Amino acid sequence: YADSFVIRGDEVRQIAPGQTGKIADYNYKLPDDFTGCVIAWNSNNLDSKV
Amino acid sequence: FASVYAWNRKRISNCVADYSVLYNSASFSTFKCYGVSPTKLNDLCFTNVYADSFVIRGDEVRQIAPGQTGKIADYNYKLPDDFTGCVIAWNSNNLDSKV
Repeated sequence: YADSFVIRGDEVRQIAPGQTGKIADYNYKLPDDFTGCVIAWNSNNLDSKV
Repeated sequence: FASVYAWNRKRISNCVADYSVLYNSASFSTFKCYGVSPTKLNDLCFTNVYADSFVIRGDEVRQIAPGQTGKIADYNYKLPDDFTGCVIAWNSNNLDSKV
């Protein structure tokens, strides 16, 4: 399974098992026994507009 | 792009320049002209246009201004006090920075 989205800078910490915040408990929730991997990278050039 | 201590310089003449495509595309963070009104650039006729290109840190864009002091202005690139023209600066984090 591959899931994709876009978040803010500080929110990459919230994408982890046993996490609390706003996105973690309202938009995307990870099971505690999750197995797999998570990849994140910057896209300020492309996804940001003046 | 070239480094600041060897800033690249080009001269352009005998050309028909469309300055609209520069002004409309607002992706440039800093768009500051000094001697002229930026919106009027498509109405004046010139010769011997000079374009200097380089890459610098984010902090030092404020040092690219007439009558400025610091470390890069007085060692690498000094502007004349009576300079006339314009300065363009925009972000290049995607390709010019590596993990």
